[PDB]
Amino acid sequence: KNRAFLKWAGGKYPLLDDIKRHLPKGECLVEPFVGAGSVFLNTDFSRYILADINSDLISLYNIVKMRTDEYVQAARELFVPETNCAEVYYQFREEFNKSQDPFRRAVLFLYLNRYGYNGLCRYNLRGEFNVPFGRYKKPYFPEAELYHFAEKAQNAFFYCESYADSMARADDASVVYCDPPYAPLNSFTLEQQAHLAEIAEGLVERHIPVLISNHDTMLTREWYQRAKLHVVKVVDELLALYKP
Amino acid sequence: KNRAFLKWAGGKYPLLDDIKRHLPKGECLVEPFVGAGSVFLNTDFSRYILADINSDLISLYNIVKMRTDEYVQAARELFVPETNCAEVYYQFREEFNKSQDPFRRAVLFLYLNRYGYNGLCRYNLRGEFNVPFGRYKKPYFPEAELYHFAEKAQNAFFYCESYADSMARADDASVVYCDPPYAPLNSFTLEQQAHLAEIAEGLVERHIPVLISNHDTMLTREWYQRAKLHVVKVDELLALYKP
Amino acid sequence: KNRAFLKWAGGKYPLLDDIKRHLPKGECLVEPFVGAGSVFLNTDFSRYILADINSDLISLYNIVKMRTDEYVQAARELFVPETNCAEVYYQFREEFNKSQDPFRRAVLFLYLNRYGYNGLCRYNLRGEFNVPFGRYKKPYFPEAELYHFAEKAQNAFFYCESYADSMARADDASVVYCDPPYAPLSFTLEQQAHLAEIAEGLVERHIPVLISNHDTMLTREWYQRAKLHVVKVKVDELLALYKP
Ligand SMILES: Nc1ncnc2c1ncn2[C@@H]1O[C@H](CSCC[C@H](N)C(=O)O)[C@@H](O)[C@H]1O
Ligand SMILES: Nc1ncnc2c1ncn2[C@@H]1O[C@H](CSCC[C@H](N)C(=O)O)[C@@H](O)[C@H]1O
Ligand SMILES: Nc1ncnc2c1ncn2[C@@H]1O[C@H](CSCC[C@H](N)C(=O)O)[C@@H](O)[C@H]1O
Repeated sequence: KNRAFLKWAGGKYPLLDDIKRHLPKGECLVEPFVGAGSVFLNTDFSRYILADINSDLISLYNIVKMRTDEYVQAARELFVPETNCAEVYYQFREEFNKSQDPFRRAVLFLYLNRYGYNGLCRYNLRGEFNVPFGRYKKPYFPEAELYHFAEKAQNAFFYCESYADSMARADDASVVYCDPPYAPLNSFTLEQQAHLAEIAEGLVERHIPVLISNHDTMLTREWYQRAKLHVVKVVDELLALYKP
Repeated sequence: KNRAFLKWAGGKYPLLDDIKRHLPKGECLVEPFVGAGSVFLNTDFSRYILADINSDLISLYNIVKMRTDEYVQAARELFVPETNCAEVYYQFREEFNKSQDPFRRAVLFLYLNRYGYNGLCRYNLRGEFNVPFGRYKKPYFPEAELYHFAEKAQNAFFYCESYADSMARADDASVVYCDPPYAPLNSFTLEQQAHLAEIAEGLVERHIPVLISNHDTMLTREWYQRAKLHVVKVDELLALYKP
Repeated sequence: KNRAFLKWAGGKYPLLDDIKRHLPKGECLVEPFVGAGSVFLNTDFSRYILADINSDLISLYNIVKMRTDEYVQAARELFVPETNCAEVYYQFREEFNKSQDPFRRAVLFLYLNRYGYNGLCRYNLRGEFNVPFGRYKKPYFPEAELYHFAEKAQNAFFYCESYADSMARADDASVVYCDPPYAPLSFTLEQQAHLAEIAEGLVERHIPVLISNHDTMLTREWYQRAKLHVVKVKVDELLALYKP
């Protein structure tokens, strides 16, 4: 099994097997909430459409696709012992928030993800990345995974848009996997969660298959009441499959 | 220990021994929050006055008291195995929300109680019953429990009304047992939690005993400060107002 | 190892070994958030400035310091078995709340602190003390501890004032220890950050400061200019040293 090069909350690595079991075949996989890309990186679709609301993420991805070697050589130079400290971290974090260059931004982004508190990605109300230092053993520079993602990106387009736009690019030959921010037990609202299910209803009536993952709750069974439901163990994870 | 025909969040099943230990005796038991009825179903008072804000609940109870066999027969049909899928569950939920007939509504309500997610009873802002499909393997039709509930209902009056009005019907022959929605750690507010205690204080002075049951917290010991308190095993508390 | 005569939420008795290890040396110790006084009672500074927002508390401490025998004598009357019941508890609480007499108030206040639900000190919107009866076995009367407190108070001033005013009293020969009300898992987030900003001002004038709090994202954020140490035992605690 291939690992993602970012640490990402909701990273769906711990349950590929369950997803792969239930995820139908097609020519093209559309992921409206790509995040770290673990589904993408452990399937064999002919092509991929991959999207996210997070503009820094998509921009990193385009860079990794188109400037692989340039990027990896630059990003390795921050994974040295001199940098594992609060003083350097806040220095890098301020550079990132002030920089207007996409490439240097993306070099810093990977450092921020591997050196900051729990690999979180967060922003204050001014749009500034605002995760503090994570105080870590020795962070792993993920070279192998970066090369694996670049190689694999040659069959993908990445877009920065909301789930309703990227789900509209799906067609007769596509499959759609949705992994939205989890339901509760700013950000992503209950209206959108219900909207997501509705869009999925539209796609299955057009013979496009859709699979959604989420927690198992009263609200998730309400929204996905038209899918086939599968419960999965670890609270409980739900998989909702709309097969035409 | 006799069981309730309804699954009901709350439900005093594992507290029964302690409640009965402290619950004084008399002609008549008033329960302003009857819910599923476990205290009713497990005591031997000569008479009961039973009340709840929930009018689907109370209307069901009046039907089970007045038209028992008719009710059992029509409810049992909803439990054949053809009804145990999502399409049917949603169709029945919709049928229930559109119906204006109390008797049909009471039949459908038992289905939804026993087929819906965790046995919840919840309504959206438009007033529609909104609990989703529970996907249980084989729900139990509670036929013995229904007949038991109806035999006992013959000495009971049921009212759909808020706690102050049901608590006013108590007299010197009554005992009053309160099982309000739990204190925390359009729902039932803190103003209402304190109002309940204050109504109790009034009753114990007219010589009518009251037992109230709740979580054990800083706020509940404050509200119930003028009662004898018993702790029980989050902890439970029983507030007893003895004349 | 000396105990505080008051039961006090977030009392620092369990954490003393960690605090002494990290707490620098000097002539004076300023506590902006003294509460029950554990650090005061278990250190050896030549003098002390001790402050809190709670005016019942500071008033009490001036009375224990200045009228010791008379206080211990009268407080003692209240710890008999006739007083360990609800009816009397509620009667005293009302007396406390109605009283205009600092001495009598200080006397009821210890009784309330020890017969009260969890040793809490809380007030309603009307400013009345509102903790209910705590149904305890038999409460310890804190005799020896009172005397230790008064003896040790001879080298202390007490002020009822907010943390920014007490911290302004520190000088070159001072060391500051802050134990603010805890961060989340009433003292506002803006106040939390202000405290760290004042600590930065102080370190810059060559005055050490040490802060105690939960280990969380926010505390790491606020204390980002301090050498951090993580303490074990329940959610995990942080100690933030600002050294010259
Ligand atoms: N309205 C929206 N439209 C598209 N993406 C959104 C969105 N709101 C939040 N997101 C994104 O949805 C993602 C959810 S986390 C998904 C993780 C992914 N399955 C993996 O394997 O790593 C986040 O990246 C977040 O940025
Ligand atoms: N204002 C009110 N007056 C009378 N009954 C009420 C009421 N509010 C709620 N109820 C009813 O009180 C009952 C609660 S029964 C269970 C109580 C339990 N301690 C818990 O919180 O889970 C239900 O029947 C509910 O419908
Ligand atoms: N704005 C403020 N300024 C100073 N003190 C404050 C404050 N707000 C709250 N406090 C106080 O800060 C205290 C935190 S508890 C401190 C406990 C103490 N370290 C011990 O060993 O017992 C509380 O007593 C509370 O009254």
